[PDB]
Amino acid sequence: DAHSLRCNLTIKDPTPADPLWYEAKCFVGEILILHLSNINKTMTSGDPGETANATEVKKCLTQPLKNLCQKLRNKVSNTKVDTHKTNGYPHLQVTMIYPQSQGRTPSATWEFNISDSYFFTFYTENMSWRSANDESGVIMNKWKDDGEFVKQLKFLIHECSQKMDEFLKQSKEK
Repeated sequence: DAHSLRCNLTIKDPTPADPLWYEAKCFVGEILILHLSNINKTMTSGDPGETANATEVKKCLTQPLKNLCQKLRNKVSNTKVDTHKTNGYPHLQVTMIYPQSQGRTPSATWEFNISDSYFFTFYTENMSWRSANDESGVIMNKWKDDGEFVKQLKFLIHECSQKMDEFLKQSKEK
């Protein structure tokens, strides 16, 4: 039994109606860790905010994640779909699921959801891709063919591997 550290990236198009062009949240069960976006600063607490190992994982993930959203914001605008554009238009949904590795070499699964229409996944374990159908596998093959973008996916994991494992051990344990 357990939990995995789950991060959720949301890349949309700006819109002075909803400017935020990217947002990410990583939780382990219910415990929030990270919450980024392109908006602004403050820093609020209600009781949590620290749990020391979270500030550790928080520090590790922040940039690699930020660069990923940056990557994906272009990866998506560059992409052709079936929908009619107005001034851009895509809506991406990414979800990395990192389970506790006691298990051999740290692995995660990155899930992509484009416009709620296209779905495909990346498995860090055996460096593989799966698509929901051939309509989705089309985009997938364009993306998987992007070396830097794939690297970012594996490296994000290789990098914050240990710190996420440590946070997972201490987590859900008081």
